[PDB]
Amino acid sequence: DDYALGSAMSNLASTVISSDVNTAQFTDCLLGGPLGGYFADSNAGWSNTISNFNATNDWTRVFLISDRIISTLYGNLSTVKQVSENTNNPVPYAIAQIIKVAAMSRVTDAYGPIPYSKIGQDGKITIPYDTQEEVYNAFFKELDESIEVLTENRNAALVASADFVYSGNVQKWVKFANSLKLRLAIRIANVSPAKAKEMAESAVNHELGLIETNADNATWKYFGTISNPLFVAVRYNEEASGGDTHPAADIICYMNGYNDNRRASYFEESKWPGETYVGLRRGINLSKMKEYFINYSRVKISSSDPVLWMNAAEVAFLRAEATAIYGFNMKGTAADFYEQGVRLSFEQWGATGVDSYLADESSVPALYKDPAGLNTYEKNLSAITVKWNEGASKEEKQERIITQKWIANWPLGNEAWADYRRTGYPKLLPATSEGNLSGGIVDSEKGARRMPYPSEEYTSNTENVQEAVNSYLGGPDNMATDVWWARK
Amino acid sequence: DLTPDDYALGSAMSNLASTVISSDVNTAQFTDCLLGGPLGGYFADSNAGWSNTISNFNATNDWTRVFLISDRIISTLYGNLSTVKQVSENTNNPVPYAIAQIIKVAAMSRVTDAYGPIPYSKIGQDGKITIPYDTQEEVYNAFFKELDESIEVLTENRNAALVASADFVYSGNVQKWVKFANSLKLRLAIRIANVSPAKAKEMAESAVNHELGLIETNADNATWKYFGTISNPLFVAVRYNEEASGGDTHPAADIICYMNGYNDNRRASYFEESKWPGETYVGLRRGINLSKMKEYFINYSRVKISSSDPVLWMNAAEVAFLRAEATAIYGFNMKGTAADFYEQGVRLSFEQWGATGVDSYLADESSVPALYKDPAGLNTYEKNLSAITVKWNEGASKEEKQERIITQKWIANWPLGNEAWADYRRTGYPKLLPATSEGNLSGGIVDSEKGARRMPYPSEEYTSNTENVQEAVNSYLGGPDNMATDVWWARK
Ligand SMILES: [Zn+2]
Ligand SMILES: [Zn+2]
Ligand SMILES: [Zn+2]
Ligand SMILES: [Zn+2]
Ligand SMILES: [Zn+2]
Ligand SMILES: [Zn+2]
Repeated sequence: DDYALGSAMSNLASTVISSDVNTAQFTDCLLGGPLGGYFADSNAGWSNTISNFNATNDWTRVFLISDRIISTLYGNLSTVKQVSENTNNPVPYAIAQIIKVAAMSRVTDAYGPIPYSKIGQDGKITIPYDTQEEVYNAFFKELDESIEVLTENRNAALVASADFVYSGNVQKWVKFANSLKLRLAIRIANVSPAKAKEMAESAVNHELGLIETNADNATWKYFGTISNPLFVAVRYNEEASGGDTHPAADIICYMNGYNDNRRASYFEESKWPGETYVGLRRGINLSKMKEYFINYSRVKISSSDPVLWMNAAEVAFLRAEATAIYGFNMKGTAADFYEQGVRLSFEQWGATGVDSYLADESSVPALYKDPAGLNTYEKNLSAITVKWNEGASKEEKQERIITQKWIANWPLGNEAWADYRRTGYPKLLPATSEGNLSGGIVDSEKGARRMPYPSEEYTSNTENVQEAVNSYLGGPDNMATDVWWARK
Repeated sequence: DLTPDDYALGSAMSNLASTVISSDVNTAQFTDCLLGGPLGGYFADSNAGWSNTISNFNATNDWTRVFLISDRIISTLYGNLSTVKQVSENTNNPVPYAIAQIIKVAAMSRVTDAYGPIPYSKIGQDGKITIPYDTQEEVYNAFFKELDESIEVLTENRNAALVASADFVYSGNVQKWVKFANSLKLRLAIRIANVSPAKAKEMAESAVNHELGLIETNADNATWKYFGTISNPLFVAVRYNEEASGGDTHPAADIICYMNGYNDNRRASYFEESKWPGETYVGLRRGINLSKMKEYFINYSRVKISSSDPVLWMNAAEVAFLRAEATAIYGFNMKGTAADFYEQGVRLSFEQWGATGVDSYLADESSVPALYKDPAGLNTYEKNLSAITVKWNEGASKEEKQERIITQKWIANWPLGNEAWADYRRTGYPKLLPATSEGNLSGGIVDSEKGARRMPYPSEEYTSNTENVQEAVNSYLGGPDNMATDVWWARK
């Protein structure tokens, strides 16, 4: 029962989704959530937001600049490394490296090229950037090292107090490492198919497997005495608006159309007459909605809830896409993996009626008729249905997999955003004409493709950030330019 | 445009399927109601008029010979294999024969598992067994070779299909057939894991490495969906003489004792309620004095079954439990963990039968199998059954882990008596009740605590194939031709 390792491990865990409310608000409530189609901003006082594409630097820089992310990560990695090397015990540092990848994947996925390999002990980013490809190559190398070490020490354990993800269970850490490896492999499957295949198939071939049961979901079980940060953030200003962040129209439209029994687990009911679940539209004129925010459905969440990093459902949907779209050898069939993912999701949230849900070949995502009468979407959403069809086209299979993966990944907005950019699925609603404050830079139908680099970097690391933009980014440093694995 | 081989194929494929568990009521009664069921701990005989049975260990030859002698099994199998082979070879389409060979292994594994050494490799086109026997080891080696051929061919042709009418197991879905072949390969690998560990490892690990995987979902369970117009044969057999006895076969005390003790929500799917006051589920004891029970059979719980039900060959739950044992007991590389596989098997089973409350069930570390207090007051078991509990314990001993896996696999394999019987003989689990003193009519040959270890060879073979069956007994069996001698994979 050591404070120093314990404190370090928790610090590392916090660099994924921070326990600091305002940091988590920025990374996941105001950025990930809306860009991934789960959340919608709901504070009339915000004249500049990420969702409206006119965000100021203090909103966009957080992943790359916040002390609670990179500086904290590398400072604490160094501590755990010392402990491992000075107690001749490689387990703690191997687990720390897995958390490193979980944290920094979100960072590169937000900006594209980033400092990574050249970040020294001190955690400073005043050094040359890596290409996003080099970053991903290092991720794979790092995960493989951790997997090898932990598998050699599969019967070892961390103390429970040093691990509120898995209570020091080394085998679950290996499963998460293989699972994360599969996520990142599929991430690069369009741009780097041979590498993706090798990493995807390697993950599934490992003797300890992936996250296959909800009992092994990667969630940070840190809260109860300390409040869940997402809880506090989305509940801010509750009395006036119902909350600073509401569930998005998109997710609720899909789930309403499918009569999805998971809705009761995701959302609180709206105050709009006749409509149990109503989401708030993203990329809208916020000032006009001041008086109406409070009527929409809200995020169902408790101050003691764990924070999700990755679930068993996603792993099934990854294997489904790996086989069906990319032709990788996943030791199974797409039809099985798709249904297993949906079943795992229903079970995760305690919803019943999955059989009828999986048999539904006629229900489609619902229209968005705005009960406030301000942001009604005049067109139809996708006609993609639930029931697996083996004879369907590749495009339909991919839309089917990603749509269900997306629903099942509530509320992992950053992951949903990455999948939306890689695949184009699910078919998210566009920003409105008034809500797109990009001055023409952002296409309302495509949304934000990345965050711009921090102004701090142009000031203090000028030559290096300019190299990244001129040599690695393949476009201007704005929200319209796609990242490497998303380039079409 | 339809040709003779289109028609020949449909009839042939259904014929082959019927050689696993027959659609003929009396054949199925013998193979699975009177033999498999009781010996596996699922079923119990319940006809006061039967003075000679397999469960009492004094069965006559007409009961014991059926697997090896019945025309509805071997003769039908090899006759129809020959037909499908011709179709494949003369239409340049290897899919039908590859599927047929999988069914062959499903059918004949039950036969060798019943007797030990059997005729196999030397059975010619005509389906006659008047030839030299194979050792059980040679039979299993051939099974693996045959499954591997089928898997290779079907995987090369994974997007091909049989017509639906030629396949009431999988409706011609080639990939499901591969999954069943890999699954059957894993079953047979684990079967031989005590006696042939190196071979078992190779076959088990090979099965799970295959690109199309195993049976993982209940939608892909191997069941023969042949009934509805034709009555399920198990339904008819267990319901025989219903008005007097409630049925010729009742659920066994063993299975109900375990499930009652665990408050198992699958009971409502397995059994009909008893007529005994205060006891919803009560099983009938196996290996008892039947004449004394004449007036009481009707009060026990019954097999819950319908005339249109498919007949089960293998389910997704078993595959999970096989992988659980492969990793935990035998140290094979199953690309996962025993804890996961055990829970997945139990979840698949609950889902298969529409039962809820699996989370609470899997969290139960205190409930134990119940005692057997016979409400008739004749065959009460005075001792305690095993104290094995449900909840997975990673720190438990190997022996406890194996008992835990096999016990849940066994419950989940209702009513695959022949498979349960094989697992009981290989592992000693679950801890089945012994025959009673009065119920053991073996004249001392069968140990009441161990039960029947095999069927004796047919008398027909001593008459018409004397030299060959004598060779099997003297050279291959390693013991006398009776119910006490263990088969090769069960030898300690
Ligand atoms: Zn470079
Ligand atoms: Zn399937
Ligand atoms: Zn034809
Ligand atoms: Zn005959
Ligand atoms: Zn699996
Ligand atoms: Zn697990």
